Amino acid sequence: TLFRWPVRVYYEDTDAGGVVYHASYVAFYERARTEMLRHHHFSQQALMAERVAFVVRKMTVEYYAPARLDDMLEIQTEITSMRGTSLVFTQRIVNAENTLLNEAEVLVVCVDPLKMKPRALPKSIVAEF
Amino acid sequence: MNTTLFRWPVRVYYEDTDAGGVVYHASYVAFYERARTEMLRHHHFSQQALMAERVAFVVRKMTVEYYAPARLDDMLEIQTEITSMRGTSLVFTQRIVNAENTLLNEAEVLVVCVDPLKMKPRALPKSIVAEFKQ
Amino acid sequence: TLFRWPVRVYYEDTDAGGVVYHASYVAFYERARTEMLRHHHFSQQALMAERVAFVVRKMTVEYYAPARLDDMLEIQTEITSMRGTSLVFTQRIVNAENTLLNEAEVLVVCVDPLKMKPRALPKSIVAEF
Amino acid sequence: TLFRWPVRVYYEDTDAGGVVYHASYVAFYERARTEMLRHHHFSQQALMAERVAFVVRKMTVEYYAPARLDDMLEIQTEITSMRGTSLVFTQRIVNAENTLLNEAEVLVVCVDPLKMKPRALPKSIVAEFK
Ligand SMILES: CC(C)(COP(=O)(O)OP(=O)(O)OC[C@H]1O[C@@H](n2cnc3c(N)ncnc32)[C@H](O)[C@@H]1OP(=O)(O)O)[C@@H](O)C(=O)NCCC(=O)NCCS
Ligand SMILES: CC(C)(COP(=O)(O)OP(=O)(O)OC[C@H]1O[C@@H](n2cnc3c(N)ncnc32)[C@H](O)[C@@H]1OP(=O)(O)O)[C@@H](O)C(=O)NCCC(=O)NCCS
Repeated sequence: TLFRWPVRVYYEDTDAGGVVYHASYVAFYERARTEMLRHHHFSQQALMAERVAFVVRKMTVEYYAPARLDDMLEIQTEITSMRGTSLVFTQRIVNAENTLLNEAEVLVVCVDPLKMKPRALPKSIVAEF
Repeated sequence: MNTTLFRWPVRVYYEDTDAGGVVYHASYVAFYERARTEMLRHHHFSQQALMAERVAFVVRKMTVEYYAPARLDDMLEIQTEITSMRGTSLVFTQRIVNAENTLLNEAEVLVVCVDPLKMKPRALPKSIVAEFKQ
Repeated sequence: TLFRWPVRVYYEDTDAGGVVYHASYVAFYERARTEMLRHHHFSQQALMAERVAFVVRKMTVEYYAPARLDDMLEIQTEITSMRGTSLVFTQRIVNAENTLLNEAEVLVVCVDPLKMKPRALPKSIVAEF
Repeated sequence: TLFRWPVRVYYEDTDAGGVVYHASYVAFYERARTEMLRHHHFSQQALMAERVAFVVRKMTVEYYAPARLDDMLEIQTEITSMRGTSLVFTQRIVNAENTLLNEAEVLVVCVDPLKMKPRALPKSIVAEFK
């Protein structure tokens, strides 16, 4: 199921190349994942107060086309695969003209911070997705 | 393909950390960018200068594999090789190790040479090809 | 007239202390100024074609209380001063409980982005302010 | 005593205007303070042993001239004042030609990471600096 999250491009996100810095896309993707979780009632640091957190294990990003200042982007997020301790988010970004700017596949592993050891996924999250 | 490994040190500062107590995963991406830039600089090329010559380098595809976390005040070494080279693009193989030489993570980066103000692929400058010819 | 802009704290804005990095606040302030100008139909990628920009000349931030991950903040922004070439933004950040986290006074100069020289303010900006 | 710290400008620090994003300077200044303390063996490790953290109370930055991609800058840092639970950093940034790009005055409060209330400056710190 698809979750959509709007993102405005600000000066902070751009570089001297006249486009969005390639790492800023990575941050945009994280917000989208965060907001999708929130859409299913989750708060990631009150959730780390119960010592459960999410870390990125692997990420593959393809940049097809650039975003620019004040572009209103849409980040699209899906959970495509689920295992015992990890999640696979399939994500993509489009602009106002529905041009496909880029897309990412993010392997996220459920850990808990003070150990950051792979912990089994919370039972509630399994029920949701 | 000039195989020689280029090494670049990076100190982890507060700005690179998150509430999790480790380095933010996008900061690794910037660290990789810095090392590629320094590798180019070591071979006598400035991207600021190349910009006005209508030459820029943009990331087309990037794969990052996070094995182990970096923390505040760690002194890291970014390692950078060019493994593939084509007309308008080339492939970087990079990885990050800490002081104990623990492999923190590694990346493969596809960089494309473009004309920044029209954002279309262009042949790598001959002098850059010359430096990484072999 | 006061202008309000909501901002969500994400992982990207936090540091190892578990609170928002103080430079992230600076970025938040910039967003609000941009959105404030936008609200008066003053977009800045549109005007860079027009070779006109707003660069920060002086910024003073005073910090009182911290913000944490997933906090929904509010940036309050008002223009308090104006001269032929410059203008002053008075800004502050509060949290959901209306606690004052910090405040900033930002001096901004209108310049040409080519040689970066001080130009006089567009008579339309001084009009709607 | 003046402490110098080099900082290279990268793409990450720049914006679409072709110059360094004004917030990137704030981070540069912190690195320099961090490195200044490190020079006197006051590493984060040393601070945690004192259970001491440093937070910014007030900061005034003055932007005079822009830095650009590939500029090698120098951050110049000095402690100009020290009081009970705080101390004032005076910082400047110059380029390779020693042109003054911008400067900052940073009031830093000595806090306690438990809680972050004012804590008296460590004896070693007040003795290390004058
Ligand atoms: C690098 C770049 C110029 C390569 O141009 P290219 O020769 O068209 O390369 P590709 O064909 O492999 O691009 C893949 C697809 O994106 C399309 N594309 C390229 N530039 C585009 C643009 N400006 N707008 C919309 N689509 C674009 C391509 O047509 C292609 O379509 P298809 O595979 O579905 O048929 C282009 O992909 C690009 O601008 N990527 C974004 C770079 C970036 O911003 N990186 C982050 C900052 S470093
Ligand atoms: C996510 C993580 C807990 C995976 O758990 P895992 O049990 O090690 O599972 P994996 O099989 O994927 O391990 C991958 C490799 O990383 C190594 N590794 C994991 N944690 C390590 C550590 N703390 N120190 C050194 N190596 C470590 C593993 O040994 C493994 O290498 P190997 O083939 O020699 O065994 C761990 O790899 C990790 O912490 N990665 C970094 C996460 C991160 O910092 N992301 C950025 C912030 S979100």
